Amino acid sequence: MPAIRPASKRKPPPDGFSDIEEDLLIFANKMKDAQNTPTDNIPKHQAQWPIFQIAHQRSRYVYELYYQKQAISKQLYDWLLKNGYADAMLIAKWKKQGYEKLCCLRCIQTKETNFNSTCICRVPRAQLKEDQDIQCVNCGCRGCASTD
RNA sequence: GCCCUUCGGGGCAUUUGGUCAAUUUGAAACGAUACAGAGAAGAUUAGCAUGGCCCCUGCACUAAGGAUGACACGCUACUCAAAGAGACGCUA
Ligand SMILES: [Zn+2]
Ligand SMILES: [Zn+2]
Ligand SMILES: [Zn+2]
Repeated sequence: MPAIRPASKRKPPPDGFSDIEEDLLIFANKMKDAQNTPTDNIPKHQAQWPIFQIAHQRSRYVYELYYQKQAISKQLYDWLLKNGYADAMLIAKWKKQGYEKLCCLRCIQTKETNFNSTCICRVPRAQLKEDQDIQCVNCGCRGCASTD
C-alpha cells in the first residue's frame, strides 16, 4: 500500500529488497532535493523537469535490474511496481518496439497537443537540424528516439 | 536501440511549445488630509418612478439597496406676415 501504516500493520517487503534499498533511498532523496530547487532563475516549465528525470531514472533502475541483469525476483519486481517505486506504464512503453528509450508518458500523449503530434523529442536526430539542441518543454528531454 | 531477413534488404518509433525567471518606463485602488455639504414654491422630511456613451453592492441580466444612488434645475431670433393712414421725403 502506498498509504502509510504505523508500525504494527506494516507488512515486510519481499526478499531482496534490502540489497537495493540504499539506491531506492538515493532516488527518494534525489527527488526530495528536486522538490527544493530554486525556480527564480528558470522558466516555470523548467522547474518540473528534474522530477520527470528522476522518475525516469528510478523506473529505469528497476526495469534493468529485473529485465537485463535479472538480479531481483518477480515478486519483488511487482511489489516495487505496485508500491510506487517504478512507473509501470513507462516501463510498459519501454518494452515496446520504438519506445525503448522514451523519456516520459506525457511526450506521447497525442490527444493533448495542438496538432495531434508527439513531442519533438520523439523525432530521430538525423531528421533534425545541426546545432539544434532541442530541450522538451514537458520534461527537458534532448531526444528520446530509439535510434538516438 | 531492437526486430525480421529469400544477407539482397526491410521493419518498429516521427516535429513539443499564446510562458524570457528578471516588477523603475504598458497603465490597480484608496484612505488620511483639506474642502464642500443630503430633493419637492416657509420650516422639517417618508418615498415610487421616468431617460442613458453615469454607476456601485448584490446570485438576482424578471429582488432589494446605494441621499427618493447620482445626474436633470440649463439655454432660448428664423416654416413667420398682412393692413391705413399720416409722413422728414421718395415717386407716379
Ligand atoms: Zn518527455
Ligand atoms: Zn518531449
Ligand atoms: Zn523525450
